[PDB]
Amino acid sequence: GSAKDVKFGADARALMLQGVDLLADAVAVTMGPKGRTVIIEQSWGSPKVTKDGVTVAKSIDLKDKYKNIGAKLVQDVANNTNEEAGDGTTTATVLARSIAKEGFEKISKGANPVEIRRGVMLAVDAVIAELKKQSKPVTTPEEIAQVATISANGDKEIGNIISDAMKKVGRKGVITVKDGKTLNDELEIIEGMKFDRGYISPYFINTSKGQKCEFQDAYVLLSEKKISSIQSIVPALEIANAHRKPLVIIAEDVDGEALSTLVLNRLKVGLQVVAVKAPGFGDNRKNQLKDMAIATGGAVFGEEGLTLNLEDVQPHDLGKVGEVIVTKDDAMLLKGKGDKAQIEKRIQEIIEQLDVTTSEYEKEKLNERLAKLSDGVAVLKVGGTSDVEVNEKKDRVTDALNATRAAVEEGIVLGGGCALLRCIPALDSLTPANEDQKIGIEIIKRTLKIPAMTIAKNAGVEGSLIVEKIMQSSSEVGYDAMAGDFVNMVEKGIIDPTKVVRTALLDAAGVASLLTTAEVVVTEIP
Amino acid sequence: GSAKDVKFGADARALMLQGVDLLADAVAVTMGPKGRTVIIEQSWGSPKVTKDGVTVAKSIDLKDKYKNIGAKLVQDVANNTNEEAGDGTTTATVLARSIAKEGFEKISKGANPVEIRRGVMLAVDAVIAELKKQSKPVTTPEEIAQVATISANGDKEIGNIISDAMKKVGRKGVITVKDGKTLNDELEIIEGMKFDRGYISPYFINTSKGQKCEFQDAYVLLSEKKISSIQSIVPALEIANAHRKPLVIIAEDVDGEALSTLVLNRLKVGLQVVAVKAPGFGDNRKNQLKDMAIATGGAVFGEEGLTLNLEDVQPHDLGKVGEVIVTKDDAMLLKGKGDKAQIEKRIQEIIEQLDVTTSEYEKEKLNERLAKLSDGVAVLKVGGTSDVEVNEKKDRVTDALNATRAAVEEGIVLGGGCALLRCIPALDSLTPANEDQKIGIEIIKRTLKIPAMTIAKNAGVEGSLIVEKIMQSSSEVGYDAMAGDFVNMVEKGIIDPTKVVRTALLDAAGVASLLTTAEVVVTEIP
Amino acid sequence: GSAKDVKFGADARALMLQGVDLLADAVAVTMGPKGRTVIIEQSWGSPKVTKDGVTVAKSIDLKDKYKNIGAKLVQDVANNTNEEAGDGTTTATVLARSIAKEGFEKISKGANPVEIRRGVMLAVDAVIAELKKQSKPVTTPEEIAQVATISANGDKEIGNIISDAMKKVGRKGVITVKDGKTLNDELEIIEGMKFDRGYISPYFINTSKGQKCEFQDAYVLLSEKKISSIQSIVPALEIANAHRKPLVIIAEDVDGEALSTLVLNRLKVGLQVVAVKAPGFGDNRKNQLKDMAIATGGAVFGEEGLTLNLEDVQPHDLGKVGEVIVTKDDAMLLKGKGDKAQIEKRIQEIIEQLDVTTSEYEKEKLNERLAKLSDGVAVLKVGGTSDVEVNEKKDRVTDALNATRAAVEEGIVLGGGCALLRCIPALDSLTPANEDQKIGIEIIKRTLKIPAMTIAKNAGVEGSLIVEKIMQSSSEVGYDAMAGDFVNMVEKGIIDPTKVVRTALLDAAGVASLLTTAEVVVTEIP
Ligand SMILES: Nc1ncnc2c1ncn2[C@@H]1O[C@H](COP(=O)(O)OP(=O)(O)O)[C@@H](O)[C@H]1O
Ligand SMILES: Nc1ncnc2c1ncn2[C@@H]1O[C@H](COP(=O)(O)OP(=O)(O)O)[C@@H](O)[C@H]1O
Ligand SMILES: Nc1ncnc2c1ncn2[C@@H]1O[C@H](COP(=O)(O)OP(=O)(O)O)[C@@H](O)[C@H]1O
Ligand SMILES: [Mg+2]
Ligand SMILES: [Mg+2]
Ligand SMILES: [Mg+2]
Repeated sequence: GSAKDVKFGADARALMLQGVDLLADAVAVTMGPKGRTVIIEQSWGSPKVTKDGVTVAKSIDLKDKYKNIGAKLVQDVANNTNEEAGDGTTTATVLARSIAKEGFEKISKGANPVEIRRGVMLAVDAVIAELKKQSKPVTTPEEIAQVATISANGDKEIGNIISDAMKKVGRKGVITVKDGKTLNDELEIIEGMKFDRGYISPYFINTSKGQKCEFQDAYVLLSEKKISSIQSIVPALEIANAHRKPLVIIAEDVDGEALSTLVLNRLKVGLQVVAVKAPGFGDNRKNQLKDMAIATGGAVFGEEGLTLNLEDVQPHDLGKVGEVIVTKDDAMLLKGKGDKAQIEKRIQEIIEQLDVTTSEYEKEKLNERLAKLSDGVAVLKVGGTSDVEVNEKKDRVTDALNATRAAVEEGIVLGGGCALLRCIPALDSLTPANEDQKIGIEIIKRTLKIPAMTIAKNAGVEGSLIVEKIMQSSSEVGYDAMAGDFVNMVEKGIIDPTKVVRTALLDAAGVASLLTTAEVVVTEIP
Repeated sequence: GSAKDVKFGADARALMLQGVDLLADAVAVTMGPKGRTVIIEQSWGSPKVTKDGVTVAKSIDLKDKYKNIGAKLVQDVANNTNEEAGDGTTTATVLARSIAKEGFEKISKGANPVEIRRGVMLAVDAVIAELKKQSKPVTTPEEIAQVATISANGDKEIGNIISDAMKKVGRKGVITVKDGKTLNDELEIIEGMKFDRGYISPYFINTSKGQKCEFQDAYVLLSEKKISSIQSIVPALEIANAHRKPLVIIAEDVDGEALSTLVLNRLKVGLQVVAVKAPGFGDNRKNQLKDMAIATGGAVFGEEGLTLNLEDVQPHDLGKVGEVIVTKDDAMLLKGKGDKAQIEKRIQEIIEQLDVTTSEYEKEKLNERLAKLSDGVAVLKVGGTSDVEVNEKKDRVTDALNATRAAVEEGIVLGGGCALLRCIPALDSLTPANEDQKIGIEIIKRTLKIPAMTIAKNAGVEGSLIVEKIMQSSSEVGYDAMAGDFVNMVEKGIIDPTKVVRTALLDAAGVASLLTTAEVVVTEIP
Repeated sequence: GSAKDVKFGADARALMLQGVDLLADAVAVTMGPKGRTVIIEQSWGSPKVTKDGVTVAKSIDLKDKYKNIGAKLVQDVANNTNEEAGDGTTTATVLARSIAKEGFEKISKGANPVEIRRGVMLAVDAVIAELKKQSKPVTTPEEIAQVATISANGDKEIGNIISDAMKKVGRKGVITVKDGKTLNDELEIIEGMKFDRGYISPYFINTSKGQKCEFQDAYVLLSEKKISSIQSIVPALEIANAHRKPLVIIAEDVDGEALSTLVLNRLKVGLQVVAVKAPGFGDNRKNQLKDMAIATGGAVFGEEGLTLNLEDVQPHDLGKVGEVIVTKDDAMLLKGKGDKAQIEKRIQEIIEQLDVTTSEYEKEKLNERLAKLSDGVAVLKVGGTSDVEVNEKKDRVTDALNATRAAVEEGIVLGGGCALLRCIPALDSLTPANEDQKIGIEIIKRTLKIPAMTIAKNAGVEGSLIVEKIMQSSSEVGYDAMAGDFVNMVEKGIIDPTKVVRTALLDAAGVASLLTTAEVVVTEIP
């Protein structure tokens, strides 16, 4: 209904590129360990002085509609990189601006956007392949500490606490980060579990910050079979309502009818309940549900042998947990105080079954169940002096933990933009179909130098000469910005996960192609 | 009572054509499988990046009143093409603009708009005749999948689910699409019925999105005869009100008084009851109501042998259904739970009557009742992560259903704009009355290369040479845009319903004539 | 969401420097004993005539965003100097402007900001080393009076009261400053204690002026162990809310659970409670809690001998104090009227144990234990003629207290600006790495005479010749400005703590580097 202003072709692409140029100029100065300083004017108090690319990026909002939406496009892409891999906002932004500007200048000469995009994406796939083949896995906790410290903007405390948590629980363990009311960060191992199923309907989310649902002292309903009837879930809801506690139900599949009833009941004020799918696809589902029932304390409803009907639900027949955190893909049941003697008996039964037989596939499940029932949940409470400080530190710790998980899962590569510099040689092997694909290959190859050049420039040195030396030098040493010398990157501690570099290059190429190939831009009149 | 600005003749037609030019220029870049990108500025969040022409068209609102109303004219015509055949908004828009601009240029030279319109519609009707001539009837489910997948803008999931639904239920079966709470689309066959009658009065509509009326757990009053007395419908409404369920009545004809009473009680807060014309007119009217009474459950009021008066209405004699969704022309009664033993007995009676005699006109009715009581209603539940996403997905799959129906109702025809490229030869057999009808026929034959040229242009190639090759080549191969090569069109699966092309050409010609012949344009003073 | 203006490099640093120049010019005139006069327009009464630089600084807000944020940066840095040392807002401001202007003029010639900052930091470190090298401690109450009078801008009465309070209590004793209704400042010694542990959660703060929590007639709960259960803190809270009196609890560590419960109880209107950590690291903690229990009157809950479970708390079993002041690192319990006979018995026991054996590390602790109970809190009640001039005078007395504590903590140096003048020979021994670090050394050595020059200029004389005479003169005399002659600076009275000079130089150098090395400045559009 609102009157629009419509711009076509390069007329709109130029303005969008101006917006992305302002964004990338603002966020480029903050890149590296020697990142420059940005002062953001606060409308209520003292100005905010930061060297963080995420804050600088989320800070700017342009007045021009076209510039603002180009900046918003690149900015949301960088946010996606940050939220997916824990790092890469500034790198994705500088790569995106490089690719977009080079593509715009090549297209304005009269080239084909589609062929250039094809060449750019073939180059990107080659680079990602080489960067994956050059990755190395983490083998020692010191590498975990290095990765966490780099991902936390050089914060040694965050790296140390994350490495300690991964030492206590495991590299593939369960670590969570909540707020703390004290003045120093504290590491706590508490009893809890986490399994690879998320909420069926995204309508129970209590918290909009991280697409989570947080509950305190929530009842656990277990039903290994489908809900028999409405008169079988209604008594459980009545019991939960009368017992002043929320409900967390886990079953096979609650999609069509009971899910609709729960969603419509969610609209009621004061009614809280979530649904999660059962963890496994066979005997693992049954034994994991038995483990959860033992750890929570209660009874299992719907068993083939016991034939316990959901209609005859009792307060003592449901599980109990302290804190519930359910996400889109994973669900966390925290502080489940069940029968300790029963938990010990179940542990004894599991360890007795461990030394019975091995099949190379079910023994992995048995070891996993032992780990879930034995290894606690690492909680990293974040302390500070005010709400803003605890929030910012919580975000930094969460992002560092995400980047550490990414390093564990895939591996690590040389930091400081050196990983993308060792990916240049493989662009010689590939051959383009036409001249525009070769133009895209050139665009990408003059782009992998941008992160290292930016980091060196922020260090104060003339980054062109440094990257020339880096390319001339061997494949194990690179340029350090803290010390200002070419050092062996791998053991100096300057390493980042393969995932962040992959995601940054992919996101940058995607948004740059979108910026250089968008034909019509529709904006509301100012 | 508000001051108007009035413009006359070409002075207003020029401005309206400027508006339609901006609309068609913005929506023309998103045409084909290779369609360019429109960045639509959202006022509250990130910009909306889309390649879908219906969204681009919905986005555009001009500031100039005359340009805006020209854009709105072509926009609503394209919307009617969409809502009538589920596909053809961008083609209708580009042909609209082509014909309108060509006729405007031929009329500014001093031609007669009436003679040009006559020639244009002569040409259009010839093209529609040849396009009916070249249609082919779908004969295999893979063609249904191809049609659904094209009509869904290349979504393979929509094509696959629609083909599975039309394999489970049938090509001319009952398929409905409803929202869903889960994260994936699930196909479900649910017991229901649908007949070819719609609500009598368009005042009971609960849903404004689609001229529909949705109910849950509704009563079904049946009276094969007419309502004898008002004291014969007041007790039924009293029972409905006291039994907390919305009545749904089906009589012969309710127009004069009972319908007026129902409409005046509709304005009461919380009163819900709809009337539906009796389904049949002969013996089918006599037996389909028995079928519905057996399905829902209860008794039939007004029989010629049972004399069951409507005054003695009882809660055990009315029908029951789960969902009632009635449209202007058709009505669906979903989840009618009745005596399954009675339904089995009715099916046994029908299959016994099947092998009794054959009349070549009543066997069809027998098999139709067999299918209505046997083939369940396919419901395609649509799930996602946000109300806007589930609404977009619902609209896309609904349009794909409409286009598949349009394909299985009249046939298919070569896609990619080649359908309108093999209708050009027909324009040489006709002969105009005067020179201006020849002018209009030239306009139309020039307009018939515009869809193929637009698709090729969006693919990155020079569409004129491609359409020259298509007209020089044989009558079975056309130009692909995903693979960028001349390929036999029918085998790969580039086919669209002949109805969408027919409707697009008719709609485009109508709005173009209305734009090049309107003489006075009255607009509110800004 | 707010649109921003983003400025880069010198095109922003220049405007920020203009802001800091306006701020420093306005606050520089008020520097010294002979400080000039500033009239500040009061928008409700008569203008405010002041010679005090903190009011002038806090009085200045520029209309331009970039200038205002440069001014605000230097303002907050000067405020930090004033709030962590009690004196040095104007000296820090003038040094900061000097360093920033000189760095800006050297960088605009083409220098490297990183290297200039490195030279500046090495120069500042050398200067601070020599400042620590030339500091002398306080040896008589006369010097306490001198430093208090200088830190109160010449007020002989503030110096006198602070010196008398330090004579009565001690140079390392508890002195506090509250408001009062009389017309003349009065000194009172009252019973109370203070220990080096502050609050655990910064959410109980009733006072927002000085991050304090102020209570009147508050109950004291003691527990030298972890809270047994919620079923033992609930009765405590019930007792506290039944006897119409707040609670002050001291424990071992209340961070995770009970702290969260006290914070959520802090969110209800009518509930007040604070928590403090245990005072000691061993036997000192136990005996200090014993002393506090005797001084407050009641019982100790949680001993290994008495085993007084926290589930049997009674009103006679809790301690009582008059006024409670809790800060971030310190806690004060004031007017705790316990059993005077029990306090005398405790004092007799302590003085009897003070003659058994000494160990050179626990006799000190015994002295401290006796002093906590024996030395009374010195409260300096401030009063006058209205509400605003009691806040003003209380701020002045508090800042003078802070500077006297800084003097009795590290030492004193030659006032007037000669302290920074005697540190000039330091900068002749250090050697720079390159020419830009020599530029930084020159900047700092030229900056080291700005305060003396400013004080002399405000006196009425050409300060360049005065500082030349001071540098040519012996290392014990310097220019007086209340007399106008070069006098022996040490026995005349003109001395300031080394901590104010050190903090001012650090703060000036830090904000000046920030100002001359900030690359991007983001402000909202006006
Ligand atoms: N000591 C160091 N020397 C060189 N490069 C470093 C050093 N520490 C971190 N880096 C590099 O800094 C880059 C990330 O920093 P920054 O740009 O602030 O964050 P982001 O990952 O959001 O872009 C990484 O590429 C990393 O390799
Ligand atoms: N692979 C393909 N090659 C060539 N044309 C295609 C292909 N897929 C779809 N098309 C054509 O695209 C046209 C429809 O696309 P589009 O313009 O987005 O929708 P609309 O039907 O609303 O105009 C149809 O004419 C169809 O024939
Ligand atoms: N009689 C005096 N002669 C010379 N200098 C003095 C005298 N009294 C105070 N000063 C100097 O004045 C300076 C502090 O005054 P002022 O600038 O008003 O406060 P601030 O410490 O906030 O800058 C100190 O450096 C001190 O040495
Ligand atoms: Mg980072
Ligand atoms: Mg389509
Ligand atoms: Mg002072």
